[PDB]
Amino acid sequence: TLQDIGVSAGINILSAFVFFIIFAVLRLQPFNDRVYFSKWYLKGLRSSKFLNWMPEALKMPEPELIDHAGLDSVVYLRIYWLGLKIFTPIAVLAWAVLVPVNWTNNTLEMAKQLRNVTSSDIDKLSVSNIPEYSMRFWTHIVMAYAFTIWTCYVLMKEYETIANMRLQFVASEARRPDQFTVLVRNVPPDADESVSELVEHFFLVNHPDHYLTHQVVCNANKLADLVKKKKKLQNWLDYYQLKYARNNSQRIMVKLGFLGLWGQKVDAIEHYIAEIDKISKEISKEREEVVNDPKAIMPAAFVSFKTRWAAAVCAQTQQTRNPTQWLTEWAPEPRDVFWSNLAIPYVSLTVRRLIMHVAFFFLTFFFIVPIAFVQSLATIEGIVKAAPFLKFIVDDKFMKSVIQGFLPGIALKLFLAFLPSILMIMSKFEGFTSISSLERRAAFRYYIFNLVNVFLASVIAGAAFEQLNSFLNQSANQIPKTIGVAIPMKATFFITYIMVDGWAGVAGEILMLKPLIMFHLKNAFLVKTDKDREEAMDPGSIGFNTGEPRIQLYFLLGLVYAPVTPMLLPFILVFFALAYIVYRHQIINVYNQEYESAAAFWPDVHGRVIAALVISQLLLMGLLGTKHAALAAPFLIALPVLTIGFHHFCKGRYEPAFIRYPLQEAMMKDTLETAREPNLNLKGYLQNAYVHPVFK
Amino acid sequence: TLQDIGVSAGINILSAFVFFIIFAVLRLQPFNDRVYFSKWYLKGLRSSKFLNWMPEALKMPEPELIDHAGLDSVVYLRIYWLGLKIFTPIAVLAWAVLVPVNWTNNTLEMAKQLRNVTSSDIDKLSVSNIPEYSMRFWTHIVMAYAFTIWTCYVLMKEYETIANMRLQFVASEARRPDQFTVLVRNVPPDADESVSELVEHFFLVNHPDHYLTHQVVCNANKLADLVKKKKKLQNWLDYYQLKYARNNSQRIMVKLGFLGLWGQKVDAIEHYIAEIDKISKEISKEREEVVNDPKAIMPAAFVSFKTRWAAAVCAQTQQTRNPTQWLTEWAPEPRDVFWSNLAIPYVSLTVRRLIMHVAFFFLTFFFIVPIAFVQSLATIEGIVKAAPFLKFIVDDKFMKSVIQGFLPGIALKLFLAFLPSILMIMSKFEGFTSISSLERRAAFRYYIFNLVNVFLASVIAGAAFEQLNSFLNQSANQIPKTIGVAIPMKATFFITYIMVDGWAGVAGEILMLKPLIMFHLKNAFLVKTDKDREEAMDPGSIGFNTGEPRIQLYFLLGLVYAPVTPMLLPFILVFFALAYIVYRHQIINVYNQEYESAAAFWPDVHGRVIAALVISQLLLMGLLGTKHAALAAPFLIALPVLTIGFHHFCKGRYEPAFIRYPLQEAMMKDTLETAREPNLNLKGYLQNAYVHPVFK
Repeated sequence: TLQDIGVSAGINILSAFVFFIIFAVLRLQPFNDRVYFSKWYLKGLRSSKFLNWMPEALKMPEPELIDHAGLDSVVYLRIYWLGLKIFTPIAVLAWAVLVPVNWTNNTLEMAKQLRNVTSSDIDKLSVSNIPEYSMRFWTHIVMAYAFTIWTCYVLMKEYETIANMRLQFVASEARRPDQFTVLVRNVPPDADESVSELVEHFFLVNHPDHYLTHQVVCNANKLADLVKKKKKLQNWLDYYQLKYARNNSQRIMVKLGFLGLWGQKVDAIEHYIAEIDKISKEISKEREEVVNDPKAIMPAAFVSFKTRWAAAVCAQTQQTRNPTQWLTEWAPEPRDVFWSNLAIPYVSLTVRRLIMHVAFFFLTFFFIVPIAFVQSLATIEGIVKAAPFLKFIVDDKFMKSVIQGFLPGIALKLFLAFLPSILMIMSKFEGFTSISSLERRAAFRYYIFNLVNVFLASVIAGAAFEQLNSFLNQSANQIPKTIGVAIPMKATFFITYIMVDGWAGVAGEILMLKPLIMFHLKNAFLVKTDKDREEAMDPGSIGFNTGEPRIQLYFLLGLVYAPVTPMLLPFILVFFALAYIVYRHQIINVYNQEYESAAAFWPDVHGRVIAALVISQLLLMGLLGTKHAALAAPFLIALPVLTIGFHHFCKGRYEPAFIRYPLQEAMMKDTLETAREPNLNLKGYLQNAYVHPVFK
Repeated sequence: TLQDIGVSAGINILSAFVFFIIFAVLRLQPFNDRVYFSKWYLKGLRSSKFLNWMPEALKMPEPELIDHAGLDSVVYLRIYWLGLKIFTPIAVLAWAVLVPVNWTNNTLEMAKQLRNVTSSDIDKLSVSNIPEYSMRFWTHIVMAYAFTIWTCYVLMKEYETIANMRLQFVASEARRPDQFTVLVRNVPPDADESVSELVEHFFLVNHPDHYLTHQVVCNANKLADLVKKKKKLQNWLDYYQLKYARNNSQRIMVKLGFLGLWGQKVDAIEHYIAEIDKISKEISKEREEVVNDPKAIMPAAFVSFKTRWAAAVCAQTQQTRNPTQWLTEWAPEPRDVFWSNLAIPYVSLTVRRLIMHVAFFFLTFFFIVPIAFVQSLATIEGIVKAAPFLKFIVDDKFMKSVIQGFLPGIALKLFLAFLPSILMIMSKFEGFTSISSLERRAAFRYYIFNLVNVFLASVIAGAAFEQLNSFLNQSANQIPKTIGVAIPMKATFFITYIMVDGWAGVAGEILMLKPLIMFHLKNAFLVKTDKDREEAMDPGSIGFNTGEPRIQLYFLLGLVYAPVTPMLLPFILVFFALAYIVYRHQIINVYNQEYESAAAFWPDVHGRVIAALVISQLLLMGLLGTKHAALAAPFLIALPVLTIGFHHFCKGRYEPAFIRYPLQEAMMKDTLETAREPNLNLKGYLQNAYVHPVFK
C-alpha cells in the first residue's frame, strides 16, 4: 500500500515543516526567550532563512559540549549518531543487493522509472514462501552475516570511544562531594549504640588512616510532604489573591477544586490562610519532633574519606561476612540522591522488586487490547458503523488512506503518552536512592515493554487478526508458521508508525509546547514578583527514560527488517538524522541536567543493541526457515552465538571502565588535587553535604 | 532384564568384598605400613572383624579433620554426604508413590512377594506412552516439584554451611605468605626500566603506606627441565648400577629403552655417567646464564604488603584504566604455584583457551565411537563372530548376562581411565598458574565431557542403535520423539554402569594398587639409602578433578531417573555411602594435600548440581510430553525458571564468601596477629618466598 505510505509521508513532512515554522516564529518573538533558552540562564550567560538553527547546532564542538552541558547529554547525542553509523552502510548494502539488483546505473537520476511504484508492499516472494537453495537464501545468509558483523564492529568502536571519554572526564572533573562519599546501606542494628556511633566505630576500625566523617540518613519524609503541601497551598493562595485583586467586586470563591465541587468552601482566601497557618504550625512541630526523634534514624549513612583512593577502596570491596549488611557503594552527588526512597528498609526491596515484576507483567499484558485496537484499526476497517455517514466531513480514497495509515500511528502514540510516567512511578515506587538509577530502570522497563508489546504484539495481532480473521481456537496446528508472511505487512504498518512517532514527534518536540504553556500560565497567574521568573524555569532533563527506549525500538526494528524488507531503513535514517539535529539544538540551548553520572548508562545501551541484534537474527531464522530448515539453521544458529560471544568480549574489555574505578586514577587525582590546593579543608567541605534538602 | 542386574550386582558385591579382604590382609602385613598410612608420616606422627576400619573412620570429628587434613578434604567428604542428604528423601518418596503404591504395609518384611521380580525393566507405561491427564501425569508433576524443592533447599543449607566453615577457617588459619602476596600479571613493558623497577614504582605510588616488597617472575623453564632430566638420569643410573652390583659377572647393557632398541647403547653405566656429567655442566651453564639474563624476566611479579587488609584491597580492585594491564589477583601459596605456566605471555592465553575448546570438542566427539562400541555391546550382541565357539571357556545364559551387563560397564570404565590425565594435560597446557585452578578446570571439563558423552551419547546411541537398528537416513521425521521410550532401557544399562564404576571402583580404590606397586618397585630397585624411603612417599591429593565429576554424573543420573524409574536410586545411595566411608578413611590415613585453597571450589559444585537439576527437569518435560504437551508444559516450564532463580539467589547471597574477602575480616586478622606477635619481622618472612623452587 504505497499510496498510504505516500499520503502519510506527505502529511508528516507538512506537519514537521509547520512545526518548524511555528518554532521559528515563537523563538524570534522575544517575551518567551526565557523558555527557549533555558540554558545560558541556569548557568549565568544571558539575561533579557527560518530554519537556519541547524547549521549553528553543529558548531561549538564536542569538547565544549562536554564542558558545557555535561557528558551524559553528549553520550546521548552519540547514541543518536550511532544509529546513522550502524544503519547507513546496512541500508546501502541492502538496497544495492537484496530487493533491488541495481547497484550502480546512474550517478544523477531524479525520478525512478516504475521502481516499485506500483506495489511495494509484497516482498514476501522468497523470504518466507518459495525456497531457492541457490541464490536468494544465500543472499539472505550473506546479508545477515554482513549486517551482524558491521553492527558489532561499530558497537565495539563506539564502546571503546565512550569508555575513553568517560575516563578522561572523570579524571578532569572538578571536586564534588560524591568523589569522597560512600553510601552505606543496611547498617546492622545495635541496642546500646546508635547508627551514628556504629558507623563511626566501624569506619574508624576498618578504614583507620583515611576516614573523615559520616552523615546519617534521617527519615524526614513526613516533613518533606508537609513542606510540599505548604508550597502548593502558597501557590493556590497567591493565585486566588491575584484573581480577587483583578476584580475586587468579586464574590466568594468555589468549593473543592476537581471533586465535582463536593465541599462548600466559601471565601477561599480566608480558608487558604487558615490552612497555610495550620500547616505551618504542623511543620514547626514536625521539625522539632524529627530533629530529636531517635526512631527517625534509618540504618544508613553517608561516609566521607580524606582521599578518593580510600572512597574507591571502600566502594568496591566487601565490608563484612554478611553481604546483606554494610552495603557499601558510591554515593550520588547530593542533588542526585532521591531522599524519599532512603526511608525504605533494605529487607523490603526484594519483595518490592517482585511486586514491580508482577505489576509490569499485568501492565504489558493488559495494554495489548489498546494495541490490539490499534491493529484492528490497522487492518482494513470494514465496520463503517463508527463513521457511517460523516467520517469528519466527507469520505474519500484519501480518507481511507488516512484512517488506515495515519490513525493507527497517532492512536498508538497517544496510548504511549503517559506510559513513561507510569513506568517512572513504578520504578520510583521501590527505592533506587538516585535519580540516575531511577531513569535507567525506567528506560529498561520501557524498552522491555516496547519490544514485547508495541512490536511483537502488533505483529502477532496484525497477523492473527488479518489472516485468522474469524476462525476457532485450534491448538495443535503449528501456529508459529505464518509469521513469515505476517511480518512485512506489519512493516507497512511500521513505516507509518516510525514516521509519526519519529519525524513528526521530534519536530513537535522542539516546539516545547508543554513547557511554553506551563511557563506562560505560571507567569500570568502566579508571578507575584519578577525575581521568581527564574524560579519558574525548569527545562527538565534530556529525558533518558523516555527518549532512549524509542531509539532502541527503532534500532531493533531496522535490524529486524533489514534482511526482509529494506524499504524500512531510509525512514529510520531520516529519524536518526532529524532526532540528532533537534536534540543537539536542545542540548545546546535548553534541557539543563538533573544529575551528572558520566555515561554510566552506556553499558545498558550497548547491551540492548546487542539484544536487538540477537532478536533480529532469531526472527530471521524463524521467518526464512518457515517450514523447511533449508540448511540455513546450521548458519543462522551461528550468528546468535557469535553475537553473544562478541558481547561478552566487549563486556569484559570495556565495561570495567564504567563499573569499576581504577585505583591509579584515584591516586593521581588525589595527588594533583593536593599539590594544586595545599591548604584545602576537606572536613569543612564534606561535613554538611548529604544532610537533607529539608533541613536547609 | 532383572537377571542381568542380579548377576552383575552379585559379582560386584563379591568383587568389593574380595577387595576389602585383600585390603585388610595387606594393611595388617607390616612392611607396607609406609604406604597405607602416608599421613601421620608427612606430618610427623608415626614411624616404623576384618572390615572394622569403618567404625573408626567415623571418629576423630569434623573440627579435628579440618585441623588435620585441611578443609578441602572435609568439604569434598561433605560433597559425598550431600548426595545422601539429597537422594534419601527423594528415593523414599519415589518408591512410596511413583512405581510402588505401597507406602506402609509391614515394618519388618524380609522377602518381597513378586514385587517386580518378573520384569522390572519396562516402566514405560505412562511416563512416555499412554496419557492419563487424571492421576499419573499429576503424580509426575508433584514428584518433580517435590524433588526440585527438596534438592534446592538442601543445596541452600549446605551452601550456607560451607560458606560459614570457609570464613571461620580463613579467619583461624595460620600465617602463610599468600595472605599478604598478590600476583600481578601482565605488567606493561617499558624501555628504560625493568619489570622490577616498574613494579616498585607503581606499588610505591599507588599503595604507599602498605607496600612491602616484590619478587619478580623469572622464566626458568629450561633450567627446570634440565634438572628434571638430571633426576631421571640419576634414577636410571642408580637402577643400572644396582642391577650390575647384583650380578658383577653381567655383560654390557641394552640400547635405547622402549624405541625397539633403536640405538646400540653399550655398557649403559658409562654412557649414563657421561650423560649425567654433560647435563650437569649444562645445568651450571644455564643457571649462570639465566641468573644474569634480562630477557628471562616475564612481565609478572609477586607483590607483598605489610597487612592482609592492603593485600585484599589490591587483589579486589581495578588497578589501571586498561583492564588488560596490571592484572591483580590473590597469589597461590608458593607450593601451589604452577611455575611452568608463569612463562606464558598474557596475550596468548585467549587464543589458547579457544584451542582447548576446539580440541575438547574434537575429543568429546571422536570419543563417541568407543561409547558407541560400548552401547553396541550394551545392545543384544548378535554377531557371535567375535566369540563363536569359546566365549572364554563355555557359553551359558549367565555368560550372556555377564557379557550384556558386565562387559559394557568394564569397557566404558577402561575407556574412561586415561581421560582424567588427558583433560589435565589439556588444562595444564594453557596457563592457570596454580594447581588448584588446574584441578578445578579439569574437573569442569570432565563434568562437561561426562554429561554430554557418557550419559547423553549413550542414551542416544542405545536408542538409535536398538530401535533404529538398520534404517536409512531420514531427516524430516521428528527424530526426538522416541527418547521417552528410549531412556529407561538406558536406565537398565546405567544400573550396571553405576555398580561397576561405583561400588567396585571405590572398593578397589582403597586397595591403592598403583601406589603400592610403584612404591614396592621403587623400594626394591632404586632405594640406594634408607633415608629415601620417605622421599618415595607421595600418596597424591584427593584427586578432585577425577573424583568430583563422577559424583556429579551420579547426581545428574539419579535426578534424571527419579521421576521416571526410581529403581535407579538405591544403587546411587549405596554408591554415596560406600564412597563417603572409603574416602573418609583415605582422608584420615592417606592422601596428603598438594594445596590449601579453603573450599574455593564449592561454588562450582553447587552450580553443577543446579545444572543437573535443570537438565533433569528439561528431560522430564521432553519425555513426559512425548507428542502431546498434556498441559504439563505450563508446569514443567516453571521448574527450570524457579531453579535458575533459586540458584541466582544462592549465588548472590553465599558466593561472596567464596569469591570476595571482606575487609573487616582482614583488619581483625591483622590486629589480632600484630597484638599476639609484636616483634614480627614481616619483610624477612616474605622476601624470599615466591622466588622459584629451582633457585633453592
